[PDB]
Amino acid sequence: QKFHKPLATFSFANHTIQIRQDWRHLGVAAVVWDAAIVLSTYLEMGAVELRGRSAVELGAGTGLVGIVAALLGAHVTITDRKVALEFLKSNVQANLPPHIQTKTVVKELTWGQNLGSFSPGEFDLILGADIIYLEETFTDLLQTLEHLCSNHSVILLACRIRYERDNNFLAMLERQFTVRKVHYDPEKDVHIYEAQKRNQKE
Ligand SMILES: Nc1ncnc2c1ncn2[C@@H]1O[C@H](CSCC[C@H](N)C(=O)O)[C@@H](O)[C@H]1O
Repeated sequence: QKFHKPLATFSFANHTIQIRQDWRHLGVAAVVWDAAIVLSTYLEMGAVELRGRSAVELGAGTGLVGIVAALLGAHVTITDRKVALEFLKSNVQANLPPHIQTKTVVKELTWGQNLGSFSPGEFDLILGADIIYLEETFTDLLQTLEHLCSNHSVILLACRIRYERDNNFLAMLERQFTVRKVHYDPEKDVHIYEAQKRNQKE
């Protein structure tokens, strides 16, 4: 029902964020999911180092998490697939001051595709809010995390565990990475997992 609203408004990092929404004509990438609100709240509370830190957001959708992380001092590469790009670029540009904008990159990253255009030790922080849902690209997503996550890098995945497939991806993630519960929101039923490369000796 919140999805039907043409505009979703939030207060994060001493700023009013006005997200344009389009559930009807664009769908999933054009609405703010609860996991993006929960992850953005967690980033604000202080357990994560953000100031001057290199960050990438995967499947940003509207871009809330990436916007909040940028406003909190990170150098964020806010990404999604080609079809979501235009709408993502519009919410980012209209919600960031120009001094934050120069430290922000809005570009495409389709999971497991053109991974070579990204440096394996480029990002210290990897973000994803409610991006676990499409079984057909689970391998694509794991190959992206494995390509981007250096030994120092931390992954923060905010999830709504809906079906068996969700636990399956988390088991796939656990094979190569340490996966630890760092936050749980009962009313929104969202868990934030932190992931790190397990065998750092390679
Ligand atoms: N193969 C793929 N490559 C990149 N992004 C993908 C993808 N498959 C799905 N996504 C993206 O994953 C997102 C799930 S919607 C979640 C949007 C946002 N983080 C929020 O929580 O509000 C969508 O934006 C969708 O475009």
